[PDB]
Formats: sequence, structure tokens, C-alpha cells
Amino acid sequence: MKYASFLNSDGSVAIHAGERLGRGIVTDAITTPVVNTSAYFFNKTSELIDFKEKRRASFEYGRYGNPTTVVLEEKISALEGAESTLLMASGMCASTVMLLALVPAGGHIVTTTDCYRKTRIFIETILPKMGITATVIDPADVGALELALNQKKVNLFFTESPTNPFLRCVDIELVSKLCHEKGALVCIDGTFATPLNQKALALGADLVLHSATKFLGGHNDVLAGCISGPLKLVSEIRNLHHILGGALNPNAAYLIIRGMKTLHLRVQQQNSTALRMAEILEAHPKVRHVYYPGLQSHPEHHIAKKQMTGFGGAVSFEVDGDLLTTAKFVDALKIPYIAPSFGGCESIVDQPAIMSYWDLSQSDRAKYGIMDNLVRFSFGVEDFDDLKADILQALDSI
Amino acid sequence: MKYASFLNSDGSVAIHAGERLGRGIVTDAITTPVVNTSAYFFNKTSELIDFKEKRRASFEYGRYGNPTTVVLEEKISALEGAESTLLMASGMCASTVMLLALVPAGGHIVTTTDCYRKTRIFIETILPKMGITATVIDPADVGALELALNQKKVNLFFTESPTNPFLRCVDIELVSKLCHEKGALVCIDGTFATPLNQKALALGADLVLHSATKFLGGHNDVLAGCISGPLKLVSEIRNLHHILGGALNPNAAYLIIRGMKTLHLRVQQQNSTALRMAEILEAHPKVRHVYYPGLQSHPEHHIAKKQMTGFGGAVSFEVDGDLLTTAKFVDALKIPYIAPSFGGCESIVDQPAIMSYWDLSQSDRAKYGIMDNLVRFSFGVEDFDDLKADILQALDSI
Amino acid sequence: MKYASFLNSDGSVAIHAGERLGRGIVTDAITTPVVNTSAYFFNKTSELIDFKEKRRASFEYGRYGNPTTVVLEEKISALEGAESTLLMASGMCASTVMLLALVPAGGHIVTTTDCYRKTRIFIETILPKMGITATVIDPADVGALELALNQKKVNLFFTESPTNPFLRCVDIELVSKLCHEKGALVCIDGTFATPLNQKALALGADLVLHSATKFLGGHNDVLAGCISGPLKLVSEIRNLHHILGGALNPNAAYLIIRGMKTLHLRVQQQNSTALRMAEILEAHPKVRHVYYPGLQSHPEHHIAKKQMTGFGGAVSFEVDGDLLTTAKFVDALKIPYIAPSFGGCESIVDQPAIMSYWDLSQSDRAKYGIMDNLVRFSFGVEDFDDLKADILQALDSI
Amino acid sequence: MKYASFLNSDGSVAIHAGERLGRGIVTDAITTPVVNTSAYFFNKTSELIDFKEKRRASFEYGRYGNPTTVVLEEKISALEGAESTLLMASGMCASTVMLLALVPAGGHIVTTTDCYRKTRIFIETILPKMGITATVIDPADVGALELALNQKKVNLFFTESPTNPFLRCVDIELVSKLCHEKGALVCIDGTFATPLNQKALALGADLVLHSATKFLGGHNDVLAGCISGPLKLVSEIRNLHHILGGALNPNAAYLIIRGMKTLHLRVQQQNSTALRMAEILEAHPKVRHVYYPGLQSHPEHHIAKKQMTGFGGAVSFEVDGDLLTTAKFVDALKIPYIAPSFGGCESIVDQPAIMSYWDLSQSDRAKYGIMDNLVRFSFGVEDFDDLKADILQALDSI
Ligand SMILES: *Cc1c(COP(=O)(O)O)cnc(C)c1O
Ligand SMILES: *Cc1c(COP(=O)(O)O)cnc(C)c1O
Ligand SMILES: *Cc1c(COP(=O)(O)O)cnc(C)c1O
Ligand SMILES: *Cc1c(COP(=O)(O)O)cnc(C)c1O
Repeated sequence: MKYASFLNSDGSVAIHAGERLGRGIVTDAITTPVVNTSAYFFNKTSELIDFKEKRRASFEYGRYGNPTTVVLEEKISALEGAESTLLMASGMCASTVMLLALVPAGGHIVTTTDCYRKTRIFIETILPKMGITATVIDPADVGALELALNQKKVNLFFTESPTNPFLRCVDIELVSKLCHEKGALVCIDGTFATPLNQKALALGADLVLHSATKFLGGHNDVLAGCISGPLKLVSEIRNLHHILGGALNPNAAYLIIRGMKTLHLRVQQQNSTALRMAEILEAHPKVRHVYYPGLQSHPEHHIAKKQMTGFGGAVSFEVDGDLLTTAKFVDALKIPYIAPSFGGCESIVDQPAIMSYWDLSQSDRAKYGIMDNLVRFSFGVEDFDDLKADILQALDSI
Repeated sequence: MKYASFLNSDGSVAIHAGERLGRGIVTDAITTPVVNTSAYFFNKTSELIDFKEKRRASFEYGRYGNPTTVVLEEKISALEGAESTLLMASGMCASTVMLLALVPAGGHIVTTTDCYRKTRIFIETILPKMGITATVIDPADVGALELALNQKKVNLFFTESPTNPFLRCVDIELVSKLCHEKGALVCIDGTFATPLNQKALALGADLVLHSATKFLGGHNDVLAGCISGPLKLVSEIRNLHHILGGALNPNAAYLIIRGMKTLHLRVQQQNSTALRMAEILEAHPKVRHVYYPGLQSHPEHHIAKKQMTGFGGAVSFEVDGDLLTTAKFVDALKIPYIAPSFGGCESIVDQPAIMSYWDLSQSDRAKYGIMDNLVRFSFGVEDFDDLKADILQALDSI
Repeated sequence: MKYASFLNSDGSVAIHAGERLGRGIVTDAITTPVVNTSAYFFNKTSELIDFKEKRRASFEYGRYGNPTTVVLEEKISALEGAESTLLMASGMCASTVMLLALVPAGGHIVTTTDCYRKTRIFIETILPKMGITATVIDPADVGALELALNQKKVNLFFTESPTNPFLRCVDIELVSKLCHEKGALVCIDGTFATPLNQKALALGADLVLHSATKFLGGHNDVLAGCISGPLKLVSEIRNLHHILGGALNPNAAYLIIRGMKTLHLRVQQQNSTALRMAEILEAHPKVRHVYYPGLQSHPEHHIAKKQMTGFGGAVSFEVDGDLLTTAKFVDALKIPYIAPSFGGCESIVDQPAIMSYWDLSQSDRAKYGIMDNLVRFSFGVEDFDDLKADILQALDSI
Repeated sequence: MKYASFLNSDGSVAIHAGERLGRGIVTDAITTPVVNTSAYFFNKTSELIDFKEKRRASFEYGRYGNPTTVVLEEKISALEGAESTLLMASGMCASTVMLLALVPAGGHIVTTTDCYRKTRIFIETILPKMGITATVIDPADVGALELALNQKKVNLFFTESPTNPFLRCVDIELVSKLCHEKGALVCIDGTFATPLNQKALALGADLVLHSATKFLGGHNDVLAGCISGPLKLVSEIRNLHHILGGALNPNAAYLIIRGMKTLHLRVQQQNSTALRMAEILEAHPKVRHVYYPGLQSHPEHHIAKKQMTGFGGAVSFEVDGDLLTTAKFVDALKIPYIAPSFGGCESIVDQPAIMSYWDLSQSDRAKYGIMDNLVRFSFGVEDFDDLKADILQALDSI
């Protein structure tokens, strides 16, 4: 292992990890300096060779590293207790480069039916070009996973947990055991969880990736990807990264480094407001169903308590109406923004049906759980009383 | 007033005030855009005249305003419930331009003996050049204040509350009543308080100013000044501001706007860690004395209790030793940085005697409460446990 | 197409294109605002649907667009006279996404032996998984391009011009004609040229791509990729871009927008110095050979003369000596930095043999023109004399 | 002394001064890092004392210095060949703090009738409060300067050169001689000149100040002040600066440092385009008069030519018409923005009468040379022919 022996809490680590004990870019400043350079120089050809023969250290070129960015790399690696972390231009950049680098051509992949749409698309339209075939199972169906592990020769099992938008959870520890038994790799996307509500690496997953665009940055003002794990693995991705070059700008790395100084304070507040609002809603006449790993209704709520310490700040529920009525509800809200993304100080609402499946036919949408009813609420950091009042006032107009 | 009728808590306000309902710089973005421009253009001379005849609105020149900065102006004005707010390059810039604009040549000023040093210096070396004579009383001595208000024709009473470094408090409501009776103006520097722990304006003060470099920004990465109050008054300062031009850079205004999205979460935490640690220290056999409005041993813990809701994140205490021993203690700490300033996520420690009065003789230092013993601790946002352990471990080396 | 009818010079265009006539993000500011947002909101579900049915415009999510970035997109599109431009995280990101989006699986690609190493690697190790196969010819050998354009069906001919590090040039017009005859696509990497020294699009190329990390940004403080061309084509890449998500940060987009305000002034000076010094060196005894399209000795000086108004700021030459001696020369220089990259105000020197092929055996290096002799000089914007003096003084130590 | 012995041109200096040989903030990066911190920490009380006893170096607090800012301080000091330079929040901030720090209470000041308005106001409404009396002479009237230098005791002679908006010049060398004879101090505002077109320090002036908001930054996206001169003098201002705290933000310091990498390339084009267009304008039947030091009709063209290598990028001329007609002209232009400020890549036009004296009566305006006729043109860096075409086309509508 860990950063500091005098830092035993994730909050204290999220703050000082990668900085308090030293930075690499020496300063007597309190904060990390933003280094805007596209290249690094050498004093003499002699030293350039040293570095080339691994006798000296240097990023050499901007596509291969940056001082103000490694800090953020070491900081996250600490939280996840990972051996090494790789930062990218975005979440989709992290998932994509990782799949291309770890799954061989032709090899098999296994994921749930709740896989992030964009990623599903990439897995079903691009990856096949290399013979890579897959198996889409149910988040819960471990039997399915078990079997696929035997007929086909699975290369990697990829899944998020919680899941979007129904927040389905996966038993990281159990799933990790099965896969490794048959040699498969396990990668968990803890975007909704956060490295504070769960330690996918600790539970057995080989790699844990995030979309820092959400909770990590937490201020809805920057995109970024995340992938932590063992050097041996993460460095294989880092290589293909140096070729595809989806590098992260130092200014972005800083906005995140800064945003993580209050990761704990933020996540804590979201967790409450979330849980608390869940119950209120689930017990509302105008709310048909409510999805939240905290509720007892949740199918894997037993897994949520056994592997998570918090249940997140995202809550999905179905209003008692139709596309139009549900819409009237979200239009009635006054604090959240009707927009995509989640995890930031500002609250956000959206109808997954209209916001991300409008391109499909009502039958094709429902073909995968998405209903005109479904509403996805990302609870901000505003006052619980202010929020709740707003949600209720809105449900009344329905 | 109130920004929004659906926003009743300071936390929700600190977040959406000046943005949620509209910005002036129209966007469909969630955040405020950083506008890096030194000048604003007009479409045709016709429109330039309109503006000149107050028929159109424009900042015209950068020294007179900026889109990404008014947001922060309107945001703070909301929290303080002020009619208008003016942002500057720094805290000292705010105090200084205000004194120069509101106190006439020859006029009289009244402040406590605990007045911020730099400001005391400005009041005792610069202001006299303009005939401005001053009276220095004790923060508590309300009698002296009442006499000055009677002998001389006081122009303005300026004081911070809490005070530095002993955190002395002033009865804003009482003091405000006396002054206004004799026509004096009252300006309170709520830097240590924060617009969350108290409402200087509500209690009667005419103007409340802050040093956003501390708690408002909260990330130890930007300097800024603050002055909120009624238009009639704050606009008089704004004018002199356009001539002295200590403008605030848009990039600074944004780093603060961002920093204020978690003001409540941060202050709240800082309020605990402080009060609690204040109690442990008070009961420690190695700590000679402890200053904190939250404690009962505080001279004005009774005034602080009635006019404030929280007690700040700063705690001053005297170790049981001398310059050298006290130093050994701070050198023993492992989490805080030995440095100036306070109010940010990172904890900071300093010995006011060495850090700000080393230029004076031991006799001149003690001539105003500063002892080689005194330690000033700005509690970060790290875990209370990690913090408590560190402070104790250090006190043991003594 | 032309941006403005009142702007007839590339210099005036590089400056006002995408801004002077309007921005989309309305302001009375002179410059483009940096919009730091990860998502864009909608006023009511109604408007969200409009947008979804192409009745309204919005970027929706940050991975799909940004106000402060389109400006830079429209600005470059103007310079190249392109129908549309796409900006990415880096040069390698631009090349890579384009290849993956335009060349089908099993398809065929054709490029020169002077192809950018990293890109060659991607073409020889990654692309093959998709069944894609390539044909590597000589920059000059047009007969080969002709044969290859026949024996096997070519999907796209990709080449840079000038080339690195020998600056070989390709007859864009001729080459474009042959390919299109056999239905192949033509993509030219004008990195070294700049949209000012040549118009690959005008000469017939379908797509022209750049690495804005070099000349476009011109200050060695930001990475970025570029791809301009017809909507029909560039939009196909833009799509795969929204999945692979190697988005460009708004802060980067601005640093480049800003850097292009002096693109013309910079390229001009770099152009003169390059040429003149090119000449001086060629006559210098200690200098063996000199590569520069400007010189009369350049194999394709006629094509350079024919399709370029400028010859760039990069000059490659071989010192009279060996790895060690050549090194002693570059170590003797005092103004340039020994480092990778080029195109910025600061001059830079490097020995391609040590800096990018050290991983290969002397025999494998020479196996492709790279010699321990070869030096690559990127002329800055410093004064011509200061530079000449320095280069001569250094050549004397040899 | 000078910066580097291998850098003999102002262009090479503007680029590498304060960086090429070292920065203080150690890096292997090519550019200067932006250090966003409000405080600097110490390793142990021991070292804090060292620093306090001038045995160690540190900025201590942000109001007292910053790493990314000193670079810009050392860079400008090099250009002006000054002993030390102080950077502020704006030009007005630099002028103001300097006057308050150098002119004693009751002291006497001497300046021209063409003094920057804002500054004149400060000198005529604030300074008198401390009894600082002033003498306003004609830029040319040296006899008056000799008399005032002999009647009342002059403390400092302050003037800009060229002047605004008529660009009047002052013989720095002669004026410097007279003042120093009578002990007066000489401060020259070279804003319009630039440290490239003249060396006020070399000509004898004690202090030379600039408004980096104009030419130095050159991109119309940042405000900043400047004051260079001998340590003994500049440090006296730096002190009062630490109290009034109108500090410069590191992000601003960087935008300027970056903007100065092409100071020479930009000033060159502005120098030409200006001069040339001045002639063409004076030869036009619709232009009543033209002010430019480079013209032969300029009252001090003989002094300009003698102490200047360029004449600036600003040109003021009077159209043959009235407020309304002149307006119709500027409204007809298509490239420049109708706005305040000057010195940047984008061209700007304005009518000093409407833009800065509209508050006065026609009689009061004319009371000081400002006519409804007067137009002030700040030539950008756009192409000369695009600029000339536009100006002519507009003059035709008149
Ligand atoms: C948002 C999200 C992503 C995409 O991350 P970007 O930063 O937008 O690329 C991937 N996975 C999950 C589960 C997400 O919620
Ligand atoms: C820090 C502080 C100031 C000074 O503010 P700056 O931002 O440093 O100028 C003024 N008053 C108090 C009470 C402070 O704590
Ligand atoms: C530098 C360069 C690239 C790579 O661009 P990045 O911005 O480093 O990814 C590609 N092609 C050429 C010809 C280059 O010179
Ligand atoms: C613009 C200008 C100033 C004012 O500088 P700011 O940066 O606007 O405060 C002072 N003097 C002259 C001569 C100017 O041209």
C-alpha cells in the first residue's frame, strides 16, 4: 502493498496517494503541476542511450507518458490495490483497447445481456472481423457461464457490476473462480460501484476498469478511461495503447486528480441519498418497480451486501404510465438535467428508451428490458431534502 | 430573493446557484465555459452606443467583467444572500480595494488587535497617508467600540470573525447595531466561518468579505478575493476596482466554481474532525491550551453558539514546550504539510511564530499573543481516524 | 467553398476560419470558449426526441462532439478546402481509426517502405488479424504502384509526403489518378508539408491527415490527430470514432486553435531557415549528404517544386563520421533539444538510429536506410543566424 | 550581462530566455509546467527557519511568487535587459501599484496630456488624497518639463511612448537626462512599442512598464501588467505588491509565455502592415489625417526613427466625415472586430470618441484632441492584401 502506512482509509488515500510521499516531478508545491509538453529532451546522446538500454527513465514522447498523468495512475492503483493502472482518453477507449490487446483473433469472449450498448456493438460488429466469437449470458446465470467455459475455450469474461441500467450484480469471487479454473481471464467494469464501494481486484477479478468520466472525476467536466491490474497484464494493453494513441491530456488528468480529492465525501453522500430515495420510491403508488442493489427486491441484493460496502448513487425505476406519461414526469423535475452520463455533483435524469434505444423498434427495445417506463436517476450531491421534495412534486403531476 | 424556490439548502445552492436557471453565456453544457478573452466586440457602432447609453449590456473590456466570472459572483451572492458580489485577484486585494474605496481621506477606522497582519500593516502604513486615522480595540471589548463610536466619527468597523489565529468571535448583531446607530459601516471577514457556518449579512453586517483562496476554492490551487453586500455599496468598490484592475482570471473563477460544488460536503466534514479533535487535544497532558469557538473553554463560545452553526476547520493549540519542542511535534506529523494557508482537502500545520512573526523579536511577538508554543492546524478532509492517529503519534515524540 | 469571400489568404483563414463569421457557441468574446463538459442537456423530453429524429442539433455526449472543438474542425477544413474534418487524441489515433474504418477485413493495403514506423507496425501486426494484407513499395516506384494496383485489388493507398526522415515526395496527382482508375482510395499524410505548403485534397487525394502535434499546434505542448476529406468518407471514420472513443479534450482543441493563429508566420520562417541552412550544410565539407525537397539534388525536387509552395522546416543530413562522431556533433549543438517530435517554435535534433531503431541490429537498421550517420533537424523559429552559428560551431568540434 | 551567449537575437531570446538554460522547476519537458498551488510546503521546521533567515529559497505563499510565473519574469527581463521584472494582474495594476509605491505622499508627478485616461483619472482623483500633486505637459514640450523640473520638486516623470491614440513619441534619452539631473525618476510605458521596437531601459529610462494584455500575450485572451528595471527599484514595488496582492494566475502566466514564442514573428508583420497601410491611408482622398511615428508627417518621426527599429502595429487616422459617417466606415469593415484593446493576431477597430469618451460632452471631448472623426486601427496578423482590400472597400462606402 500500500501507499502509506499512516494512511489507512480510502478517503485519505484518494487524497494523498501518488503525491504526499513524492511525485517524480519534484516541487515544494502542494498540488501536482500540469505538464503541457509533447516531448521530453535528453542532455546528451549518452543519456539517451542509457534510457534506451533501460539504464535511465523517461517518457520520451507524449504518447508514451506524462508526469502530471502518472500521478493519477499511481493514485488509482492505490485505491484499487492494483499493481499498475493505465489511463486513456475515455471509458470506451479503455474497454476497446483492452479487448483488442487481450483477446486473440478467433478467440472466444463471454459477457452478459446487460453489457453497455456501445461495447456490445463493438463486440458484435468489429471483433468478429478477427474471428473473435462470443457468448452473451444473463448477469445472474452462472450456470450459463459454467457451461460456456467448457464447450468453447473462453479467453476472457467481461462484465460490469453493478450493471446498466438495472444494476444487476455479479459474484466477482465465484465467477472469478470458475473462469480461472478453465484459464479464462476476468475483467470487471466497476464504473457504477467505484473503487470505494468494492474491490473487484480483491474479490479475484484480473482486471478492473472504470469510466473516470463519471464518479472518479465527479464534476461532469471531463472524459477518461481506467484500467487497473497486474503489470504483466496492464502493460500488454499499455503497448497497444502506444500505437492506437488514445492518450489523455494532462489538463484532463489534473481535473480528475482534483476531483478525486473529494471522492469519498461525494460517494458517501450519493450512497445515502440513493438508498434513502430508493425506499421512498419503491413505496410510492405511482412507481411500479425500483432497481437498486440496496433494496431487498434486488435479485442479487444478497451479493451486494456480501461484496459491496455501498450501493451507488444510481437508481432506476419504472413510473406507472407510458412513454408520454413517464416523460411528463421527468419534464416535471426541476433540479436534475435531462442528459446522458452520471456520477457528478449535478443530478441527471434520462429515459434509456429515448436516450439510447430510440433507434430501435418498440419491440426490439423491449426485446432487451428497456421500456418507455424505465427512468434512470443519477443522484447528485445536492441536499437530500431538496431532491426528494422535487421528485415527489414531480410524481404528483403524473 | 432566493435563487431557486426549489433549492432550500445551502448545499443545493452552492451547486446550482448562478447556473441551473441560466448563465448569460448560453449553452446546453452542464458546466460553465471558461471564456479566455481580453475584450468583447460589438456588431455595429449603433449597438456600441446603445450599450454606452445603458440600452444594451456588455463587459466591453476584460478589466470590467467576464462571463465565466459573473457566474461565480452570482453563486456567492446567493449563499450570502447578498445583493451583489465582487471577485478579485486575492483576499488582500478585496480588503485593500474596499478600504481605499469606502474610507475617505481623513476618516476614522476601527478594528481589533487580532486583525490580519498584512491588513494591519496596510491600515497603519498606507492608509495614514490619506489622513485615515484608526482605533484598535479588543475583539471582545464592546465598550471600547461604543466609546470610539462616540468620540471620533467612525467611518467603518472592520473585523474578521472568527479571528486569526485565536479564532476570537464578534457579536455581529450587537456590533452592527451600535455602529449603525452612530452611522458607522460594518464589514465582516468570514474567511474562517464560510458562508455556510454563518450569515454575516443576515446578522446585520453591511458587507461580508472572504479570501476564496481558502475554503471556497478548497483545493489549495488558486487565490481569490470576495466581497458581497448591497449594490449601492459593492458597486462603489467595483468602480475603484476597474481602475486599480486586480481582475480575476477566468481560469481561476472556474477552479473556484468547481471547488464550490462540494463546499458543503467539505465544510461539514471539516467541522467534525475539528470539534472532535479539539476535544481530544484539550484533554491531552501535553497540550497547554486549545482555541476553538466550538469548545466550552472559549471566551465567546456563547456568541459563537448563537450566531454560527458550525465552528470551522481551523484549530489552534499550545503544545507543552518551547519553540524547539513544539517544532519537534509538527516535524513529527506525517499527513499535513508544513505550510501557510488553510481550508483545503490537504491538511496543513504551521507555527505562527516562525511562519509569520519571525521578523519580530520574541518580546515583540509575545507583545501580541504569538508564542513559540502556538500551533495552527487546518484540518483537511482526510479520514478522522488517520488524522487522530497521526497527531497522537507525534505528540508522543515530544 | 471558401470560408469568407473577404478572406483570400491562408494566413487570414487560419486565423478567422471557424470563428469570424460565427461559432455556434454564441459570444461577444474575440476568442473561442473552452467548454469543459462531459454531457449536454435538453430542456424537455420533447426536444430530446426532436434531436433524436434529426429535427434538432446537439452533441448529446462528450464522446460525440464539443463546441470548442468543432471550431478547430471547421478551421482546418477551411485550410484544406475539405468537406469535413475529424479531430482525435493524436496522429496515431487518426491513422489507426481511419485504417480500421475504411479497409475491410481480408482487404488489401498499399504503402511505401518509408511509412511511419509505428504505423508500419500496426499495419504488419494488428491489421493481419482482420485478414488484411499490404503491399510495400518505394515512394518513387510508380510502376510498382501500377502493378500492385492490378495483380491484387487495392482498397487504399496510404502514404505521407514529404516522407520521414528522408522527406521523399509522391506525385499526389499522378498517384491519385492511377488508384482511382482501379477504384483504390488515396490518403496522404501531409504532416511535414502542412496545409499551407500543399493541398493534397486539391491534387486529387481523397483524404489528407495530419498529426497536429507538430506544426499545426506548433508549440510542442499538445498532441492531436487530423483527418479531412469529404463528408461521405470522413463520417464513416467519425462513426468508428464514437465507439473507440479517442476523443480530444477541449483544452487541447483550444491550445491548437490558438497555435494556428500564427501558423502562416511560423511555417514561413521555418520554411526559409530550413532551405537556406539546407544549402549551407550541403556545401559544408563535414556534411556528407543532405535531404530536403527544396534542394536541387532531391530525387523528387521537381515534384516538390511542382506541388509545394514550401518545402517544410525539417532537414535530414548525414555527418561525415560514425554513430559516435555524429553524436559528438548533436551533443555540441546549444539551441535545439535532443528529443523526438518536430514542428514547434523550439528547435529539435535527433539521431533516428538511436531514437527510433536502437531496438534493431545495425544490419536491420541499415536494412532500411537508417544509418548511425543520419541526423534529423527540425528547425525552430529562432533567428536564422543564432541557429547557423550554432550548427557551424558544432560541426567544427567534429 | 545577457541570458545566453549563443542567443544574440531578440527572437531567439523571446523564445528561450528563462527556460533553455534551466527553470528552477526541474523537468525534462520542453515547455514550462503550470503550477496551480496557493501554498508551498517545507520538509521540516528547520528548513522553514533557514528560508526565513535567507539561507533557503521559497515562494512560501502564492501571493509572493510562483514557479511558472518567474520564468515569464526572467524572460521579459532578458528582452528589456532589465535587472528584474514584476508581473501583475493587469496593466492598470502595474501602473497603479508603481505610482503608489514610488511617489511619496505630498510628492510631485509629471506626465503628458496624452496620458492613458484611466491612469489620468487615478492620478487626478486618488493620488491627491495623499497630497500627491501633478504637472501635465505636452508630449513634445520639453521646455515645460525643464521648468516643472525646476519649480516644484519632481519625484517621477511618467509617460508612455508611443502615446495613445495619437502615438506621440518622447525622446527617452533626452528626457531621461533632464530628470536625473534634478533627481527625478523616469518611467516609460512601452506598451505600443514592445520590447522589440525599442529599449527604454537602454535609452536611459529607470523603469519600463507594459500591459502584456496587448502585444506580449498577443492573442486577445489574457490580461497582465509588466514592470522591469533595477532590483533596487522594482523590489520596492514588489513589496507593496505583496500587500495589495493583485497577483497573476499561473494559467495566465503560461498563456503569455506561450504567446511570446512568436512575439518577433508577430511584431514584424504588424510593423510592416501598419506602416505600409499608413501611407496608403494618408494618400487617400477620404482620410483627413493619419497618425503614425513611421510616417514623415509625424511631429516626432525624427525621434521615432532615432530610437526605434519599428513603429508598431497601431495606426490612428481621421476619416473625412462626422460621428455618423466615420461610424458608417468602421461598420463597413469586415475583418476587424469593433472592440477595445489591441496588439493581437485578430485586427480591431474602434472610435475613441464613442468607445472611451462618450461620457464627456462633445466640447469636453474635443477639449483633448478626441474627435468623432478619429478612428484607431490595430492591425492584426492577417494577410496585408486581405486587410488593405477591406479598408479600401470600406472607405468607398463613405
Ligand atoms: C459511461 C460508461 C462507459 C463509457 O465511458 P466513456 O467515458 O463515456 O467512454 C462504459 N461503461 C459503463 C458501464 C458506463 O456507465
Ligand atoms: C488568508 C486570509 C486573508 C488573505 O487572503 P489572500 O487570498 O491570501 O489574499 C485575509 N484574511 C484572513 C482572515 C485570512 O485567513
Ligand atoms: C509524428 C508523426 C505521426 C504520429 O503522430 P502523433 O501525434 O505522435 O500520434 C504520424 N505520421 C508522421 C508522418 C509523423 O511525423
Ligand atoms: C491597454 C493599456 C493600459 C492598460 O492595461 P490593462 O492590461 O488594460 O490594465 C495601460 N497603458 C497603455 C498605454 C495601454 O495601451
